[PDB]
Amino acid sequence: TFRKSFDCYDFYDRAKVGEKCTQDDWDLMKIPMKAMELKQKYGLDFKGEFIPTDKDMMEKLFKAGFEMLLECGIYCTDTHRIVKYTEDEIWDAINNVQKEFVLGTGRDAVNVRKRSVGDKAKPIVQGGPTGSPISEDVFMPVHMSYALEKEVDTIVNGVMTSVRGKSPIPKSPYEVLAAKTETRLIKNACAMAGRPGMGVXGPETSLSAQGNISADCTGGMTCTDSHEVSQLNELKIDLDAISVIAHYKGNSDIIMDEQMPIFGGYAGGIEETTIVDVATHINAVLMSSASWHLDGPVHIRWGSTNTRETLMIAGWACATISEFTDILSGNQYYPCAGPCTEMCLLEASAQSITDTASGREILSGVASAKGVVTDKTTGMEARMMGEVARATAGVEISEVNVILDKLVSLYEKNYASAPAGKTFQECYDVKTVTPTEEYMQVYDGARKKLEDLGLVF
Amino acid sequence: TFRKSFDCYDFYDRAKVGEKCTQDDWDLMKIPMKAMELKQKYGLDFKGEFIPTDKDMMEKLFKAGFEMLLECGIYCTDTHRIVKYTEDEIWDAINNVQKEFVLGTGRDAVNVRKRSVGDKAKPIVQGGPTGSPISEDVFMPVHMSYALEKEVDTIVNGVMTSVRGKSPIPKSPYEVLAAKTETRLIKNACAMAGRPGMGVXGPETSLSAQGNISADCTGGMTCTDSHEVSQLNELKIDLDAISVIAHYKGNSDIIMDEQMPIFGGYAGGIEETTIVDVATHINAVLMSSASWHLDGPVHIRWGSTNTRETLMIAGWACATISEFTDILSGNQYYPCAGPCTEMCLLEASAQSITDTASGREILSGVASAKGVVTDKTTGMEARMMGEVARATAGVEISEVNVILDKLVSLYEKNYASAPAGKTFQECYDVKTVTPTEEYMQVYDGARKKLEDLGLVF
Amino acid sequence: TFRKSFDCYDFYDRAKVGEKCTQDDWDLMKIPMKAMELKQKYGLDFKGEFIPTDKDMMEKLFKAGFEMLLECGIYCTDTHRIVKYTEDEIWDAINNVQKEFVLGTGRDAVNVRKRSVGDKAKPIVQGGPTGSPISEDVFMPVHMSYALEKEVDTIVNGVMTSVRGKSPIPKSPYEVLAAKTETRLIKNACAMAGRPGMGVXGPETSLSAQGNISADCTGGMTCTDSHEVSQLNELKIDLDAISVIAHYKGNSDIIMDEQMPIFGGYAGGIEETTIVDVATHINAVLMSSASWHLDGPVHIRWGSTNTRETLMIAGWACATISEFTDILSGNQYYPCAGPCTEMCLLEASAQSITDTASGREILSGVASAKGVVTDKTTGMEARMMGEVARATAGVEISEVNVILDKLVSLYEKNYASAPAGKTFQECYDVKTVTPTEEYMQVYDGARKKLEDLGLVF
Amino acid sequence: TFRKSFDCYDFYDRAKVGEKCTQDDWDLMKIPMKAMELKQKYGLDFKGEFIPTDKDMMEKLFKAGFEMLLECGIYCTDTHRIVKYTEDEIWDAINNVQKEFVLGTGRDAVNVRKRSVGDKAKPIVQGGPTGSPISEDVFMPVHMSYALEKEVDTIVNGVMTSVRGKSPIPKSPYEVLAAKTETRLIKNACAMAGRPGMGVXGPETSLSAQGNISADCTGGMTCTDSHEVSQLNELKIDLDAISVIAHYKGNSDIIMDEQMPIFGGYAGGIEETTIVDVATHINAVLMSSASWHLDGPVHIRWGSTNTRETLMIAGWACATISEFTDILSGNQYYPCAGPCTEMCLLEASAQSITDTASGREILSGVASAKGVVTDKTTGMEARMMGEVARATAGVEISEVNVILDKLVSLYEKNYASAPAGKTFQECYDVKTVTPTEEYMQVYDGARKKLEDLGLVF
Repeated sequence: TFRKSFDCYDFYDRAKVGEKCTQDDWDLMKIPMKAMELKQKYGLDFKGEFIPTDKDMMEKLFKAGFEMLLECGIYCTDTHRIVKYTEDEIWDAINNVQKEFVLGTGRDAVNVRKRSVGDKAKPIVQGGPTGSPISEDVFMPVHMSYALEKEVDTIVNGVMTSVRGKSPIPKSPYEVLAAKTETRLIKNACAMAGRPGMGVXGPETSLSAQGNISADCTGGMTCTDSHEVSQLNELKIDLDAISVIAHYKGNSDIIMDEQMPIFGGYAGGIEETTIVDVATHINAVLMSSASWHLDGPVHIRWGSTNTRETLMIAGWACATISEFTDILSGNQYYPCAGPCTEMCLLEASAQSITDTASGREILSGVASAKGVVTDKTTGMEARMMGEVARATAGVEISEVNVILDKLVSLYEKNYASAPAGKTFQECYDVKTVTPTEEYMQVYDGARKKLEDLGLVF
Repeated sequence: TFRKSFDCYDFYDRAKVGEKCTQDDWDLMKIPMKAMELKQKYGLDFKGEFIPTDKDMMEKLFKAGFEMLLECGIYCTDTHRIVKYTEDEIWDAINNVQKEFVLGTGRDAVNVRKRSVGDKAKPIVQGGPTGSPISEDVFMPVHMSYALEKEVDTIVNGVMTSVRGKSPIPKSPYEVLAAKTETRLIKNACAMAGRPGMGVXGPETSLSAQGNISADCTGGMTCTDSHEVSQLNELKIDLDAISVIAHYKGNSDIIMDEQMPIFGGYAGGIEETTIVDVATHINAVLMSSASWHLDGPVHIRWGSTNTRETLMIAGWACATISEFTDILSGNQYYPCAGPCTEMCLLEASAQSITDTASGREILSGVASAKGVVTDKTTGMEARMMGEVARATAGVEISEVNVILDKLVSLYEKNYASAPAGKTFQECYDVKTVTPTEEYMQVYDGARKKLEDLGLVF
Repeated sequence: TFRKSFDCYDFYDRAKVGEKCTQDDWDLMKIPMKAMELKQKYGLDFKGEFIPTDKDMMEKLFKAGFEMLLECGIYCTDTHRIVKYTEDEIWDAINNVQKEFVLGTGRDAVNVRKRSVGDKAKPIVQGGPTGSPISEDVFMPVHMSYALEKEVDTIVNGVMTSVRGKSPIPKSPYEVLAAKTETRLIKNACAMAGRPGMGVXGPETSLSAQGNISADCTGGMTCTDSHEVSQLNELKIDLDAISVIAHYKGNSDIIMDEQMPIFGGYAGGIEETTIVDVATHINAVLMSSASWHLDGPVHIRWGSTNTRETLMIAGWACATISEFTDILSGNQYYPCAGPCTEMCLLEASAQSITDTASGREILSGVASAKGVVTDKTTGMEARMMGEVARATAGVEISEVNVILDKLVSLYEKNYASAPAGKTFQECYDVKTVTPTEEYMQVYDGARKKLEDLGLVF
Repeated sequence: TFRKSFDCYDFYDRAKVGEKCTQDDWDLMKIPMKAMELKQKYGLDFKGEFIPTDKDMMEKLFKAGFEMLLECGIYCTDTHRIVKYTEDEIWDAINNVQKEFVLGTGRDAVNVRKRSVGDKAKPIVQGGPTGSPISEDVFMPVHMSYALEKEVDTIVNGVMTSVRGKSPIPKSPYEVLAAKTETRLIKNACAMAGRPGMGVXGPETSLSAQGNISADCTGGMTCTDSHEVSQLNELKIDLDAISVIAHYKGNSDIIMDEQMPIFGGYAGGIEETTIVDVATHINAVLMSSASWHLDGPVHIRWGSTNTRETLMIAGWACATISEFTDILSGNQYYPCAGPCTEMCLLEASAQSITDTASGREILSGVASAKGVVTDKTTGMEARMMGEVARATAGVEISEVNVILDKLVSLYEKNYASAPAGKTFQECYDVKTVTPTEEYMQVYDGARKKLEDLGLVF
């Protein structure tokens, strides 16, 4: 049996005396070799499906992911050493995951419970800038655009480009100020939308351990909000994250561990990246004591989470995790196109269909324009994400796979020419925080195309 | 109909003017006569089963238990009088029991909901010294050994052998100090294990009404913890308990009423003691306004809760209570053997199998070495209790009865020679609060034997 | 030096092994002998003064009181043993008393700070039934009559004659219910008077340790209220009080220790009883860890606190305690006459003059009709107590002594024929909680007599 | 006038673009040159006095300290640049300092208000290990030894040598665990001593910014506790401190800025080091937004705060700060000798006399054995610190200077041979947390010598 249930403290201990290894040995050899080995040994073949319907193949994928984590371990970037788990330690973690939890408070609180593949229940809609840069002068209005949408259940924080007119440079007092201020302003925005108790997910503006740790404060982040800790790529972590985890645990905070496996990255192709994805979903409840895990497979070239390959990775990973474990999870949205464009809405829709049908409990979006363009995220994208989730819930998986193939085909040949879209200030009337007629028309056009494909709103 | 829903105040009123009766008339005549009468009148025969599969027999057991309570009433030790209920008052209590509740707070909170016989859902694991005496200098470390186990959901408090180097003598200021300190230290231990919000069950160190009433305090016991009130043997109570109940109710505290029927005691044998057990489960929601009831059938000679007879009593009582009522319940663990011994683990395992399959919502253990030897309780026993519960959940009852017969046979001939075991300090590295390799090996050996019997972990 | 600062735990320890002694040996020998000895050794002679102006005599009184406590110790009624203090332990207590504190919360909170003899500052007016029996159906209205008076700062709780129509018998669940309910109802009354945050003093209805300990609860007593612990007569205590003290300390509650020395009692006459009074003021901060001490010298025959002798005892004790220590204190009011009578108002006035001029920080009244007649206490008596305190503040002590001699002479010959007065229901319009014109006229008459004596309102 | 009131954010801004300078240029040239220049320009000469009685000389010292800060600025170790203030910015800070504040909560809270030189009021006694290393297994008992002393008002935290048996290595998860655990355990200790609401000062175990920032937590440090930020030597700071300050401000925490100028250090001698001391008291309310400032002049060779030179530095700095500003301050205790030795008590006594008479509002001690020997700190040293403060309060300054000269002469020739003393476990009965008779005898001996010098307890 195991000595003790594994935690961040054991990780630190092992990271100091583990097997020495260069990062190149890890990225260019250990990880790709094992993923390649497991794919062939288990004969993994997704056969073009977005959501699996072959339980035998799913079970092999689960075993592959488990074995990947067990045999490789986790690389610590600060110590350049590898942390290894034992089989019994991994099972202790999987066998004792958080079953459910509540986000938010008061009338605005919501229950997060497990969803199965093709579940009739709708997933939780976590809407917001999704970590995208937002100008200080419109920080509240932008977030209000999500709180004002009944489709949205919780908020995923945007990043403050400045606080008191200064950049929140990591390890500067401005980073601490931004960490506390970010959620204080967002909850104020939610209150103005008549939903003071909405839960949030962050902290996003802070990047250092000290910055993230300062986020819990009166009026700001509290235990009923999702606290983010980020895993690196692939099966890798830094010590800052380990200390942040200790802090979240010590405050009884709901913990959201996230990992964004890269298709075409160190692991390799579709099946290989999915093996890694399953492994990181498991690592979330082991290393990070996560309450839930946020996925986000991204295309090495396009940098989007809704390409045919990344949707397949997410669909298989979640369906498998949902089938063999009780791990609560979600997926994050990175469309190529910007706001107020049909492509952006269709891209997010394809992912919402995939995430909903595959069994995700939480949908966290939408970081339009790949989340790197200031102010290019609005509540309209989250509204579509939510409506599509409602439409997808309960639909037969065979039908979903057909719809996805047709939908993805509508935009997968335009990644290089994805429309830049508009900023919040351009497609919304900032003063009243309402979308322009132009955006409403674009929304209708996209919705119509989805209906023609078979979706019933 | 009834005049008003029955409560502790009505009990006091009736206890002052009820039928006068000596305790011997109650213990040596009224109770044994009625149990004997009801067993024969309803033709109760468990036929060697640990968990019943005959609903007709179960219904007769329920009727017998109901009639036992209705015809006998409850003996008040302080007034030497009998309190009688009416049929309508008993039904009002049974028809309005607490459906579910939450224990603990923050990320560490857990939901307690009803479980049926053979339920696929796992019961709540309440781990701790289980009222056993613990040395002051290791009070926190010992409890930490349970909080560090992911298998454990809530903590059941141990007893402080001293506070500030003095015995917590009943009705002395030290008892009050211990009552408040006990949970304050335990929650501090839980915080050190990264689970600040774990719920607890107590107060254990205090024995008087004034001591128990002082336990609710800042940093200590709160409404999200289970508050203990103890019934006496059999169908008996003291006025101190009645005042404690009034206090718990007045603070909106979750109330845990407990009763430990004695096999071979005043009621008689197996079926007779089970009739009493059903009667006390019902009395819990009537006299104590209980949120849930904790059982604990004990062998008059061995003083253990896992003998063949006591397991049968618990299994039948719970299966029956689960079938005909919505009363939430749990069972407490008293193995003969001490920590770091295979017998202790096997004894607790047999009870975990019985409790899980019979429908218990909460498992409260483990008071190793019969809970009377200082420091002889560790988190390892709770880990086994939890793993076995997971393995038992969902298993066919016919298979469970077969496994139990084989398992109990492995130790039921060694009660008189049960190994004393070791103290926490002997089988754990106190500084890091981790089990020794010796204990881990013992654990593996016991687990292996359970697997050979058919359990799948 | 001392081993450790003395507390209730040390008291318990010593009470179990102290010198064995019968209560008669204590009451009829040890106490009277020492008081007699110290009076003569220090040549104490108050020469008819109510408030001392001779600092030399005051210093001797302080030394006498200190020596009384040091040489006699405290008799424990439950163990029939004597607890002895060392000189260094007593000084450690006196040298570290609470300097000030806040009662109540929000806008209604008040600061309690030290007052000197003849201080210009007005003492805190704690008004209420002062432990007198109040009918359940008018419990809130009666207390509202005090909260509605701007003269009143905090409330001193009355006793519920019944709760849910039943007597709060000690050690019954009704006592617990009354302990919590008492303050919950009183604070509700204060809220109806537009002062939700008024602090209170109790618990009064409960008599047992378990009853008093149950009083701290949501909506009821909290740390910003004065928590009562009662010393016995004379230099005596029971173990119940010791456990209650441990509870108050463990909850960070403001503690009010009280003692009511009896003139003509076991100690003897005026100077003798004052020596005991000084000794019990000191014992309050030693044995009870008191935040403040409530006095209440009472006449062995008349049972009142405003006789010439009892006023002199209180005046000298407080002036002396104020001069040589920083101990915060108050005095309680027990007039012979009942409500709506001129005598009652004049009796309370004489005590308010004495308490204010002698340096009391808190005035706790008024228990009209000696506090033993149901519903015979109203806010009008507290209004007079407050107005008189304002008028007395800052007045030259020589003038105060003259006024007191004249005032006490107006009623000291009518103790045996003191008017019974009226109940709240008779001298107030219960529906609007306002005094009758009859009472207002009586009040005016009494006020006029006080003005003729020299008081300026 | 100034652009805006100066804060940590402005500091960061200026530290990035300030004048480049090596640390040697700062320590070996800029600082010593300016201190030397100002000493001569203002003709500072303390003439052997511990506490000044020459207001003209004090005013020149204040001007010197102000000019030192204005002309030199503050060196930032991370950017190797100098931050400069304007005269108007410094005055804005001095003219708007915190007037008073409350530490702790409930009955145990205490008010911190300004004290003048020779003030009759006693300073606040902050007792504890004073940052000294304490073994994990006695962490609570050791702190309880201070809470049990009525002389102690608040607690100054010790350092955990281990948490869960592991060293709290900076930037490891163990540091975060220790930061939260430290105060949680200490407040638990205070609760066991019957003072749950005692305020504390920390966090001490954590050294990194992330570690210190994690200290605010439920059950741990809160806004009513003093939050420590440390200045470097001399007129120097690191960016970690700047971020910690932003965090404390963002949580509305009471901030305690500390600086320990070194006699014989970079500034030079007595007057030179005092000029720096005044400058850092001022910098506290400017750079750190301090609520109060903790001083601690230390001897470059002896490493103690109670040498003749360091006592003079503290006395003059505080008397001057008290005379010309409303800045609240305290001093920290580092005796050469260890616990249970007469020298340790006499050393701490000399500092308590100096601090009390010079006007300090808070006394923070005692870090016996120079605070570097595990477990060598006990509540007995804090008791002496408190008793001596009481004895010193109100004494004529001329008399104090005479007493100090005689007292310091009793040990200043034995620094090299200062007795090592004993650990808590050796001079206390750990189980009951009470001093041994041996320690009590040592205490009496030291007290007797102080009385012979003129102190009246």
